[PDB]
Order: sequence, then C-alpha cells, then structure tokens
Amino acid sequence: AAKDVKFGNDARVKMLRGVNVLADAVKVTLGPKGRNVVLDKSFGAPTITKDGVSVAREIELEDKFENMGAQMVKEVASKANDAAGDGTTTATVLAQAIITEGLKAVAAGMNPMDLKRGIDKAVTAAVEELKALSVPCSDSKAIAQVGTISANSDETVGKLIAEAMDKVGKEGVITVEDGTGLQDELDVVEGMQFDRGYLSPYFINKPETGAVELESPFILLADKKISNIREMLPVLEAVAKAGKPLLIIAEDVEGEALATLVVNTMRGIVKVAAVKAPGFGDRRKAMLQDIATLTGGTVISEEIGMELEKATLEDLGQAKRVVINKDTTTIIDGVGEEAAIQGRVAQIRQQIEEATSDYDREKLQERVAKLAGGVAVIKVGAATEVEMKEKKARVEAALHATRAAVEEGVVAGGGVALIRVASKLADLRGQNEDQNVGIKVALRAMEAPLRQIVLNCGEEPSVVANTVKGGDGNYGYNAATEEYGNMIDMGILDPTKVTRSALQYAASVAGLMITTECMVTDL
Amino acid sequence: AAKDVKFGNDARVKMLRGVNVLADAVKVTLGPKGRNVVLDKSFGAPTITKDGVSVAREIELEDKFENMGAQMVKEVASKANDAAGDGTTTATVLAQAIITEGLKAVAAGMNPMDLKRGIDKAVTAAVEELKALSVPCSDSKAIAQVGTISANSDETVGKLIAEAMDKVGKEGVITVEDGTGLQDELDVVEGMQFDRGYLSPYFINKPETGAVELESPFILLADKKISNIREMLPVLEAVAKAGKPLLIIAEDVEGEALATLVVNTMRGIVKVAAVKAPGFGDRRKAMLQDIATLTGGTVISEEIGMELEKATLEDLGQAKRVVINKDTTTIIDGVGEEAAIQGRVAQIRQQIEEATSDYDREKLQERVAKLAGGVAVIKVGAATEVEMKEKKARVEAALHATRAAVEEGVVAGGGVALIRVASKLADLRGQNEDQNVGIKVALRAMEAPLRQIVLNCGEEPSVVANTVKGGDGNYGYNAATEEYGNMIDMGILDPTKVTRSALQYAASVAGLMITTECMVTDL
Amino acid sequence: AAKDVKFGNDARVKMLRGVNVLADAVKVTLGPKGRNVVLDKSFGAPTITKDGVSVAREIELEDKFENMGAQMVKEVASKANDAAGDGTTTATVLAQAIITEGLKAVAAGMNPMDLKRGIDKAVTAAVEELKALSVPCSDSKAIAQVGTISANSDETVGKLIAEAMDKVGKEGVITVEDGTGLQDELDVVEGMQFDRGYLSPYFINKPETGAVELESPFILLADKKISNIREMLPVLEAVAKAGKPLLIIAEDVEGEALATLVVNTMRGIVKVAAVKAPGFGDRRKAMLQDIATLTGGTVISEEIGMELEKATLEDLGQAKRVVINKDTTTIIDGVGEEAAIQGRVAQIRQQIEEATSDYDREKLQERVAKLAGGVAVIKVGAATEVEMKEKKARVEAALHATRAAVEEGVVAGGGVALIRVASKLADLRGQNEDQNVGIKVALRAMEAPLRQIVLNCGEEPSVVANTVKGGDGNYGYNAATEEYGNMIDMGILDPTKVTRSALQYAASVAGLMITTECMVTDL
Ligand SMILES: Nc1ncnc2c1ncn2[C@@H]1O[C@H](COP(=O)(O)OP(=O)(O)OP(=O)(O)O)[C@@H](O)[C@H]1O
Ligand SMILES: Nc1ncnc2c1ncn2[C@@H]1O[C@H](COP(=O)(O)OP(=O)(O)OP(=O)(O)O)[C@@H](O)[C@H]1O
Ligand SMILES: Nc1ncnc2c1ncn2[C@@H]1O[C@H](COP(=O)(O)OP(=O)(O)OP(=O)(O)O)[C@@H](O)[C@H]1O
Ligand SMILES: [Mg+2]
Ligand SMILES: [Mg+2]
Ligand SMILES: [Mg+2]
Repeated sequence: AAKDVKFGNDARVKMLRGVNVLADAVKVTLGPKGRNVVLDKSFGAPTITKDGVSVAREIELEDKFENMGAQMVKEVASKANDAAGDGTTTATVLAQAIITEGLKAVAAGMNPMDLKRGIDKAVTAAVEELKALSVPCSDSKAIAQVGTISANSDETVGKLIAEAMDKVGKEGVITVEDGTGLQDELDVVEGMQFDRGYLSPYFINKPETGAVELESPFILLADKKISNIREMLPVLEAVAKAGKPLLIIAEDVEGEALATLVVNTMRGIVKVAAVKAPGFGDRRKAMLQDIATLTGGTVISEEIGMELEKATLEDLGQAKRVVINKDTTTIIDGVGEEAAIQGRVAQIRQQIEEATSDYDREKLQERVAKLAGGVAVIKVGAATEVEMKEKKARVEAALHATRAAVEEGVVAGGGVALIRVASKLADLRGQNEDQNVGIKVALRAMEAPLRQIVLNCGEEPSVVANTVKGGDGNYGYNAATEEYGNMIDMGILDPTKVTRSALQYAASVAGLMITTECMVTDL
Repeated sequence: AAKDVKFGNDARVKMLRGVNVLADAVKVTLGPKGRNVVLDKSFGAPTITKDGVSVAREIELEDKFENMGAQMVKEVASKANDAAGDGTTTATVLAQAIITEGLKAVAAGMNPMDLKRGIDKAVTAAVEELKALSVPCSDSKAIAQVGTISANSDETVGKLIAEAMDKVGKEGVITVEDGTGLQDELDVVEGMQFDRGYLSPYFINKPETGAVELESPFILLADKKISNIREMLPVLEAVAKAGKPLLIIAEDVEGEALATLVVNTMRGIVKVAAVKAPGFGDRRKAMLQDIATLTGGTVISEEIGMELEKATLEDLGQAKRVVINKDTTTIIDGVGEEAAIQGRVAQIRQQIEEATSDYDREKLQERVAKLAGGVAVIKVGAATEVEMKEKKARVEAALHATRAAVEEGVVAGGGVALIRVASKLADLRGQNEDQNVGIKVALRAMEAPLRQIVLNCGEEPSVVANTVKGGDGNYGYNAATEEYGNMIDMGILDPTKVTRSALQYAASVAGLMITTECMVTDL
Repeated sequence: AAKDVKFGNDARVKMLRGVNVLADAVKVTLGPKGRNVVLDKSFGAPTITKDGVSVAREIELEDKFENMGAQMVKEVASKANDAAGDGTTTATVLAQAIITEGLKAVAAGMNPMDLKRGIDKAVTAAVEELKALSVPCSDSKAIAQVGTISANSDETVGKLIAEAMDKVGKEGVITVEDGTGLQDELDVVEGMQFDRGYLSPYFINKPETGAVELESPFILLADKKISNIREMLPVLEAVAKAGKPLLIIAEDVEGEALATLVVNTMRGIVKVAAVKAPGFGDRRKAMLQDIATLTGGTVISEEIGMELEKATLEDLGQAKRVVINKDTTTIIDGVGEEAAIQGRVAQIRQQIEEATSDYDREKLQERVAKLAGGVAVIKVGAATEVEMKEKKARVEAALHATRAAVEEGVVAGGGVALIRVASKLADLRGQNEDQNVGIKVALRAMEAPLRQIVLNCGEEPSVVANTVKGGDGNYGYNAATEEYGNMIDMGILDPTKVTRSALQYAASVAGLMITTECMVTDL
C-alpha cells in the first residue's frame, strides 16, 4: 500500500535505534563472558541454542523503520557469519559502533560519502595489517582451543572437533549427526564426498540447513545426461518396485526435458535427488567409476551401450545415507564392497604411480583420496534430546569455525588484532578531513568489541583497551584469565578470516547505513 | 506475526511468575497429604483424575511469557514423568525452587552460567549419593507399599499391582483394562509379548496413550518384507471377505513401495497395523514360529515358497485383542490352540536343553518364556464408570512406578533421600563462588519438596527438615504417621530412578530457565 | 468511486506541494556533491542504488492530489531519463522551478497560456543555443570523464566503460552482466546483434528491464513466417526432446494463426521467444544466413523447400545466451563454428568488394560488421553481491549516458550550458508580457539547477551563478574543484542530448502543470 517515507536524520535515527537494540542483545551475548541464551517461542516450547545470531534472528523490531534497519545489519552479519563461520556477533558489534559514529558525523553534516570512503580505506588498511598479523593455524592442541572458542568453553566440543579432525584429517570433511546416546560416538564412515551442487533448491530437503539427507538412498550413476522420461522410465519401473528414496547422479540433466516431465508429470512423491557427476571428461568417468564401486552400484554409459531403461535397481547402488549441500554432495556410507572398494583404491593407486604426468597422478590421487578418506561422522550425546540438539548446533558451528580457522591460520583473539591494527591505522590519513574522521571512526569501531568483552568482564574496558593498545606485538586481554598474556601463548585465537570477514561486512553495512539518506516503509 | 521480545530480568520475571503458578497447584497436590484433584472442562463434564501432572496440564497461563515459562517446566516434567513413571510433581517442585533461587542470583547479577554449572555439579554429586543410598526393591509386601504410594493411599491399587505382579511375575508385563464390573478381575491371558515398535504413529490408534488396540485382530506373519501391493493383494482379497481388523507382522515393510500404495491407493478403512517381526536371523524366524503357533495362524516364507497371495485368511491367525506401543507390541490373547501352544513350548523347551551353547539356550529359553509367561490383564471395577476410568488411570500409573521402582530398588521416600544427599552435597564446593551459590541453591531446592509435604501436613517444615537432616542414615518424616521412623522400616520408599530422573530434569529446566536471558512471544 | 475535485489555486497548490517534496529529495541527491542514496523497503532488506530517479520512484505522496502531481513529474522525468539516459534529476529540478514560478504567475492571475507559450518559446530558443554550444564528444579520455559523471565519481565504472567502449568500439554495443567475481571481467563475445523488436511484451522476460535473456537459447531461423502449428509441430516434437529454451527467428509470425494456437493451445511452459528476421528482401535472407552461420544452426526456406517440420533440433542453432530488447535483439554468443564464422565473414567481405554498387557494398559491409563486431560483455565485480548489483546498475546507466553523450557530443556540465543559454534567452521577448514573464521564468528555471549543485557545495549559488553568467564562452563551476575553470578543459561535460531532453520534458511538465486548472482524485 502507501508507504511512509522518511529522509535525512529522521530516517537515520530510526535505523540507529533499531540497530542498537539488535546490537545490544548481541553484544552482551558475544564473548565467553556473556551467558548463553535461550529464545522464547510463541510457537511452542522455547528454543535453546548459544548463538549471538540467534538472538538477532529472534529480535524483530515493531517499528518498521527500526526493524528494517535492524534487518539490514542482520542480513549482512549472517553473510559474514556464513563465510567466517564465526564472528557474526563481531560484525554486528562493529557495525553498530561504526554506524552510530557515522550517524553522528551525519549529524555533523560532514559529507558521509567521504566518511564511507575513509572507512573503506581504513578497513582495507586494517585487513592488510591483519593478514600480516595473522599466523598459521597451530596444531591440534590449538585446534581444540579454537574449538573451545567456538565451544564457548565447551571443552567436549573442542575435544570432539579435534578428535574428529585428527582421525578424518583436517582436510577430510567431518559430518555431525545427532548422538545415538548420551555418549558421543565418533565413527569413520566409508564413502566418498565429491563437491557437487544440488540441481535445484526444490530438491533441498526439509531441514533448515537445506542440505538434503536421504535415508538409504539409491544411487543411479549415469555418465549420460538424462534427456527424457522414456529412457528414464524403465529405471523408474524398477524403482516403483523400489520406493527407497532415489538419488541420481548424472553428468547433467537437461532441465527442460527431464524436469518438465518430472515435475509436472511426476509427483516425485518418492524422494529423489540429482547431482552432477563429479569431474569432467575421462576423469569424470573415472570418478563415476570410483563412486560406482564405492556405492557398489554400476554405472551405465552410452559407450557401454548399457541402457538406463535396461538397468535395474540392482545396478543402482545404495547408500546408508546421503547428505547433499549446494557446495558439495556426499555419501556418508555406500554399502559398497569392502574388497571391491579396497581393490579399486589399489587399482587407482597403481594408476597414480603408473602415470608419468603429475596431472594424471593428481587426478588419480585425488580419486583414491576421496574413497580412502571416507567421511567422518560425529555423534553428539546429550542428557536430553533438547540438549543434544543444542549441543549439536554448537558443535557444527565450532567445526566450520575450526576448519576455517586452521586454513586461515589464527590471529590473537579478543579483538586484539582489531585493536592492534587500529593503532597502525590511525596514522594513516584519509584524503580529506571527512574521510579522516571516517577512518578514525572505523578505528574506533574496531576498539569497541574488545571493550564489550571487557564490559562483560566488568573490568573497565578503557583501561584494558589502553593497556592492550600499549602492548606491542600480540598483546591482549584474556577474559578467562583476566590476566595479561600473549594471545598466542594463551592460545585463544580468533580466525583471521572470520575477523576479516566480519569487519568488512560490518564496515559495508555501516557505510550503507550511513549513506542511506532515506528509508521507506509501508504505512 | 510480530513478536514481543523481552530481555533480562523482565523476561525472567514472566517465566518465574508462570512457573510459580503452575508449581503452586502442583506442589499442593503432590504428596499423599495433598488432596486429589478434579479438573473442570469447558468442553464437557469435568474430568476426574489424581495426578499432579494433570493439574499442570490443565493450567495454562494467559500471559504468553508466563505461559511459555510454565510450558517449559511442564514439558520437562512430563519427560521425567514418562521415564520415572512418577515424580512428575517432584521435578516441578524442584525446578521451581531452583529457578526462583537462580533468578534471584540473576538478580544478584552473578553470572548464571557458573550457577548452572554448580547446579549441574551438585546434581551429579547428588545423583551419585542417591545411587549409593538406594537399595534394592523389597518384596511384594514392599511392592504393595510402592503401589500404595502411587496409589496415594489407594490400598486396592497396590494390592492389585502386587497381586497382578505376583502372578505374572515382576518381569512379566501386566496390562490394565477397564473392569468388566465393579469387582476387579485379574485374568492371566495366554499370548506372547515381543518388543516391537509400530511402524508409524499414523498406525497409532485413537486412544491418547497412542498404544493401538485392535479388537479381534487378524495376524498375518510373513518372514518376508511386503514389498508391493501385488503380492499383498490376494491376501487382501481374502481380507475383503474378512474385515475384521488386520494386524501385520513382517520382518520389515519397505516403506515406499508398500506404504505409498497402501496409504495413497488404499483407504485403509479397515484397521491395519504393522509390526516388525521380533528378533532377527533364525531366531527371528523361530520367534515368528512361536508367534504363529500362539496365534494359531501360519507363517509364510519365501523359503517355504508359500505365497502371501496364496495364503488365505485362515493362514492368518486371530487375536482376541492386540495392543501395540512404540516400545513393544503385544498380543493379549491369540486364540491359538491350547495343545498347540503347549506343544510348541515343550518343543522349544526341549531345544533349549538340547542346545549346548548358552546362546542357543538363551534364545530358546527366551522364546519359550514369552509364550509361557503370557500376558496378564487387570480389570478395574468402579462404582461408576467415571470412577473406574479414574481408578484405572491411577492403577496404570502405579504399575509403571512399581515396575520401575522394583528394578531400580527403593530409596527412602518423602524426599528423605534428597535432603540426605544435600547435606553431603553442601560440603562439596563449586569451582567459583558463583558456582558455589548455584550448588547451594540446588541443595536448597532438594530440601524444599520435603517441606512441601510437611506444609501439607501443616507441620512446620523447618523443624521437620532440620530434624530430618540431623538424623543420619535413612531418616525421614512419614506424613501419615506424623512420627519419625526409618523410611525403610516404614516401607514408604520412592523409587531411586524416579527421584533421580525428576531431579535431573528439574535441574536441567532450572538451569535452562536461568540461562534464558530473553523470551519472545507473539504480540 | 466518487471523486473529489479541486479547481483553481487549490488544485495547483496540492500539485505544487507534491512536486516540491519529490523534487527536494531529488535535487539534493543530484550532483556529485550530493550523497548517494539507499532506499528502505517494507518488502524486505533495503535496496541500494545511486539514482535521483529511484528516490523519486520511492517517494509516494499520501495525498492523492500531491501524489498525483508528484507522479506527473516523475513520469515525464522518466521519459526524459530514458531518452537522455541521464538528467532525470535535472528535468525534475527544472520542472519544479518552472512550476513554482508558473504557479506564482497563476497566483498573479496572468493568463498561464501565454506563460506556457513563453516558456515553450524560451525552451526552443534555449535548445538552439545549446545545440550551437554543444561540441562533439571528445576522445576516450573524455569518454572516461563522461563515464565518471554517470559514475558520480565512480572511477572504475568510467574506466570500464571506456575500456569496454574502446575494445568494442563506440558504435559497437556493450552489454553488462553481473561479475563472476569481485574482479571485473571484460570479455568480447562472438555473436551478432540485429535490431529487432520482441513481438510481444508477453514474451518479455522476468527482469524489470524487460529485455529477455535466454539461457542457452535455441535458435530457429526461418525465412518464412510461421503460419500455423502444424508446420511448427514437427519442429516442436524435436523440441520436446529438447526443452532448452527456444528462440525463434522468423520473417514474421502472423499473429492470429500461430499465436492463437500457441498461446491458447500451448502452455509455452518452455521458454520461447520470437523475433522478426533482420532486414528485408535478399538482404534479409543474407542476414539470416549470416545469423545462421554464427548460430551454427541452419535456416529453412520455402525456396529451399526445407520443411520446418522436417528440420530437427540440430538445424536449430544454440546461443550461449540471448538478450532481447524491444529496440533490438542480440545474441551474446552463438556457439557457431570459429572457422565457419570466419569463413562467412570473408565470403561476405569478398562480396562487399565484389559489389560495384555502394548499396550492395553497404549491405554486405553491414552484414560482415555485425558478425565481426560481435558483442562485448562487461562483468562487474563487487565486494558483496548487493554492491555488485548496485554497481552494475550504475554501470549500465553510465554506459547508456556515455553512448548518448558521445554521439551527441558534450556540452559543459554543471548546468553551465543552461545558465549560459538563459542569458542569451533573456534578451528574447515573448509576444506579450504574460509570455514574457513565462520566458523569464523558464530562464530562471534553467539557472536553478546550477544553484542546487552549488548549494550542495554549500557555496552560495548566487555568487557562483552570477560569476558563471558573467563568464563568456564556456564558463562554469566545477563542484569538485570548487575552482573556476573551463568546463571543457575540466572535462566535465554533460551530454547535449541529455540536457536538451531534460529541459524540454521539464518545460512540458511545467507547462502542463501550470495549465491544469483542476485536479480530480478519488475520495
Ligand atoms: N578467554 C578469552 N579471552 C578473550 N577473548 C575471548 C576468550 N574466549 C573467547 N574470546 C573472544 O570472544 C569472541 C568469540 O565469541 P563469539 O563467538 O560469541 O563472538 P562471535 O563469533 O562474534 O558471536 P557469534 O559466535 O554469535 O557469531 C572472540 O573475539 C574471541 O576471541
Ligand atoms: N506417608 C508418607 N510419608 C512421607 N512421604 C510420603 C508418604 N507417602 C508418600 N509420600 C511421598 O509423596 C511423594 C509422592 O506423591 P506424588 O506421587 O504426588 O508426588 P509426585 O510423584 O511427584 O507427583 P505425581 O505423582 O503427580 O508426578 C513422594 O516423595 C512420596 O515418598
Ligand atoms: N565536478 C563537477 N562539477 C560540476 N558539475 C558536475 C560535476 N560532476 C558532475 N556534475 C554535474 O552534476 C549533474 C549530474 O548528476 P546527476 O547524474 O545526479 O544529475 P542527473 O543526471 O540529473 O540525476 P540522475 O542521474 O539521477 O538522473 C550534471 O549537471 C553534471 O554536469
Ligand atoms: Mg562466534
Ligand atoms: Mg507420583
Ligand atoms: Mg545523471
């Protein structure tokens, strides 16, 4: 309907207020100092989680303007959250500080554009500093510590992550499942994971994550694309006798012919999934073969002249479960044959050696690696189901952060990096004063999140911040210790990527918020 | 729609108030001192039951926040209630005490996390103490006493439970049915019970319990899974002539093929149930045979080459009634053949002796035991139908508690164990003061429920509690006696499991409530 | 329903107020001095763009009268915006100034008709002056500057435009696509663009622009019109096996026979597009051949006697993507054959030389040119997706302005031309005093937008305007420099066309607004 539009400060104020409200809840929560949080639901019994984001997610502002402003922060934060895996709160915190200052500057009447530019400039500088500052991720002990941070003093999670990580290998993917029982179980599962997307979000399964899990999926592998129903049909007929959920692997499915018939014609009542076959060219075929062996199913190719129609259910392999995400599709455990799987690996392994070329070797080695590596599953036990879910969520978050952290390497946590960089940043000047102030603002913003932790401590963040700044090198405040020590030595490190990601997003949000002169809402 | 969100104390207060309201009603009811209770219904004539839970169930809070808070307690309590079979109220009572104190601490501004940790720590310690404290369940006389407790001075129920228990055997399952007449009837029913789930909750019958009872069920046993309709169909055709409700036993039914056709295609107007055949492997087959003999029906196997289609109704056995619960499925009474059943038992019995191996013996013995044991049914008479229903419900509750109690063993009732443990607990210290207070709080919480009983007595719980604490060993207050005596000697014992369960859940709830900074509701 | 009607000043005032509100937001935004702008949305997260228009678009007036008045300005402005590519704001600014003065005159009670006439007369004179004033567009360096203006100090955009422009050629069309990644990519794409409309807006694709883009379009070329389904059908059948989206090229499709069947009979679920074949006569055929070669598809003609029905999918070519706009339809990249395409070009090229006649040469040369030129695609990277979209939009706007600007040639920006012309204009007199005032008003209107920029600067526009007027030749104020210098030398030039377009439209609007005695609204 009609929209109410506000311009200038009035628009800004609404945004600011909204931002603060969201930020405030988030800020307190963030930091190990902050207590976890439970979220009430009108819908049903309250949801128990430990995420800054969740608080934000819950929080809605009645005021449209405020709400919208709040929303803006959240969306950006989530984006940072996804990439970083962590630091959702941090970005929010950073954004709020930046925005407020920026708004004040707007109040100043300085031209916000320069400020944004200055902020951006500052951010870039900070990023560079951070990168230099950052150091490679430390060993598993560090990993556990990294895990613990995501843990928020969940020792078990960190341990689990480290343990899972060790067995699987850092590179190897780790999957989390609900625990069978209170005791956690870590079982390596045989199977291969290949990075393939899900063709359509429609395929995407019930769960919020949107990764699709199939129970006892059936795997059909075809090198060939599945053009039309007719070729499909005789597969289907066997499938009808089946009815265990179907997963399909094809080089590609041409959307219209297959999908049009499938969607419109076919109810698709039986669960189906489609993924592109991994790799391309011979390698793709090889990968398919590897998959096929692991599945224990067989692959049909035109070259073979095997017909999909002809192929029965038996040809299709089965998996204990399959999980698919947009980035990647994995099979937790193909039934496979133990001998068969091993034999294939050896054969591939032999091939790897055989090939003179690195390229050939790499492909072969990659192929073997996938099968050999398998996938790792982690079960989280809990005293209660609710706890388990909560624990599981935390575990998952930790895992992603840990994985990201390791690759990125770790930087001192506590926003130490942020504060440290800022000091260097301060010297840098923007082109013009307006830019200069913005740059300063950004610096100020960085400082704030350190303070917030301190505030949670109840120690006066001013002293801490001042002290932190004074210390050269990696100097920081450990909340738990409440003692000054090297962050690295302490072993509490925040991932570089996460820190970087959050800062950039927050800056972006802040800049956007500052710029946005006007807001419009519905009446 | 839009949600109203509250944070901090404000959120807490709403929860607290809600908790109190629910708790208060429950607390008074709990304890033999408390009077039973009737629940009004707008729907229709009031419902008469004797459960603390029911009061809670009825109670809804108009305030969303309060209501939600209330809900949280209830849900946890119910969970405890299910496992313990009893102590629903106790958990609620415990939770309330813990929550209030925890909230106060929150008011204190101590970091609730430590408190929760302390509480958890305290709980763990208490649990250990309780376990040591607990003693094995006493004999039937004790059992009756246990029954009486569930009875809340329902002598008959305890007697019935004991009587039923004796005949059936404690291990043997006892089932309760509405009494034919005022006089209770205890009839042992021939039949076997095997622990199998119901495939789908959809199958789950009308009654609230969700156990499904079939009247004159027909039993089809197939070793083989029922893949598809077609094989099924000729069974069905016979069934059409039939129309007595069908129960199906199959090793498994593959969901999609059978279910998809069945659900979509088949109205399923005739009652149908499916259960997995008990056991696996040969034993499963053997079990099926045992079942088949008991049913008097025949089993069809691929190995036999008998066809389901071929099999007629006659092949299917009939049961007088079948009850299915998720944990287990039982047949109250297969028509069976008296001779046939006996013969099979003997044959199995011979087999048991025959097998050298323990394993073989165990399976065989288990098989015979099921048939031999049969199931026991208890009828509850009542002056009026309404009374009977009420009585029946009480009886059922008592039975579960008794069964749980016996296995667990009995500990002094009256919350004596709780108070006793607490004293020991007090010495234990948490890591930090905040934890310490939480630990103390938990201890305090334990004490409270003893007081509540005393309050019902009208005696000043302080003195009683003090006295109780002072006494070493099992020292407690018997409400009925209003005299001090050994709980064990008194023979009023609360099950260890129930006590433990309630405490843990309550603690969990309390901890959660404390933690939950914020609540959100719809507007 | 019933309408509320206002006449005379009352109607005018509502319009005026509405105009001002819209204008005010726009005016501030306009000019590099003005900050960009973000637009709030009730619908979802706010939209980030940099357009004066967008602000106007957002702005709606609650008052019907005001809103309607506001709408009038916007619609005209947009029209100017489309043609000019730029100067949307300028027109709005101009209109507002004119309207207010005109209204005042209406208040004066002078007969507005004369005023309108005077305004029109003034406009015409101004236009002539502008045209003389205008100079040809300068070289790429200028182009970049032109780009930067559209950029609003987006250096990259200007660079991209210049870079894209250089490679493609100014004449050559440049297309913008979202960047694959943060880094922009400029790839020339092989393909030909021919100016053909889309038969129906229905065809028009999802995007707001209404240009239709097909992914991997299939191209069917027929010289012949597609009369009816039947001939079509065998094409369709092949297509059914297909299902990649179809694009159709035909000399014409007779609407009723094809469309009636197609629309009604055919769901048209598969994407389809139709375009008229470029050119007419032999040239058209030749063009088709060129297209066909580029596509790699084949064309079917009656003369050939090839049947559409007979023709398979293979005959149809494929394009990586096709974009269609009403003015023109382009194929970004036909798969084509590299050799084939080249060969055809050579063949055509030979033909061009071969033909004695200029006419023949021109057609041939044009034909070759299209293939040879190909299309250029620009990718815009962004830190974030949102940014990219915003950047992309800006880029697109810049491109259109640049293209227009170059052809038109550049005139001094800053409204320098407008002010300059006005002085000359002032001498000119209208037929009658009422006309005279209107003429003056128009002159005044022209001056205003210069002032607005100055106002953004915060410099007093009076002095600047006076100074600007005083300077002969191209004299203007550079906001960025805040120094006086030649506009041309500065290199900040606004396109003649855009300036002219905006002025004319604004004048038209203003005249209309003045004339409109009465407004009617719904109640
Ligand atoms: N003992 C500690 N001393 C100093 N800072 C710590 C300590 N443990 C963790 N932190 C810091 O607390 C922050 C991590 O907490 P949290 O994960 O809540 O923040 P976040 O990642 O921004 O929020 P969210 O995880 O909800 O997105 C990091 O800056 C981390 O270094
Ligand atoms: N004569 C008695 N003296 C002392 N305490 C008693 C006596 N009889 C029963 N109790 C105690 O009263 C409590 C049992 O009552 P009740 O079953 O109402 O509590 P509850 O199990 O927590 O509530 P609900 O059964 O509604 O879940 C136990 O702690 C039990 O030991
Ligand atoms: N440094 C400068 N000095 C003087 N005027 C400038 C300078 N850079 C740009 N301008 C002027 O600002 C105006 C262009 O800004 P803008 O594109 O916002 O106006 P617009 O085209 O009317 O609005 P829109 O683009 O929203 O339709 C032109 O008159 C242009 O010459
Ligand atoms: Mg985090
Ligand atoms: Mg009880
Ligand atoms: Mg413009």
